[PDB]
Amino acid sequence: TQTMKGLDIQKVAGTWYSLAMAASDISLLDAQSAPLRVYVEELKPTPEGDLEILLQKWENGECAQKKIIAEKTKIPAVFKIDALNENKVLVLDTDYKKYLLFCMENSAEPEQSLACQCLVRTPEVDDEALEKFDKALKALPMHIRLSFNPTQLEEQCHI
Repeated sequence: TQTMKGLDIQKVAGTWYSLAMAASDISLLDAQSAPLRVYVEELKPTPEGDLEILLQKWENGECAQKKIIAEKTKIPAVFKIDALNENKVLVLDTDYKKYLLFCMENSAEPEQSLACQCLVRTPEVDDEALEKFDKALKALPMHIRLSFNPTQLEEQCHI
């Protein structure tokens, strides 16, 4: 468990770039159409305190815009993106203004499906953020890690 203490979810509002992403299984992130290959654009939290995510996911030969609600929980750094409320999104760490680390995990067999990202505010490769991402990662059963250059970060689906 790495989790962000004293997370003001309101301060994560706005634009983010999926600088890097890692997952427990290669097949979760290997191809463009892989199921956890998602690209965050914006985080819109509701006054309720729930969290709306605009993302892109490569879909029917097309980068597709998607909108998703992660529902809040008693834990402020932990949300539930609705399936059977099966998938938890945990915010591991953020400074609000440069980086944010999160992971998503399957409830049923956790290590079987776990993906995490290093989000940044700008399309620049932040060495500190990626350092922080790689040390949050040391402790986890990761088998695929991807990262993106500034050009790719300004393109839909990091293409």
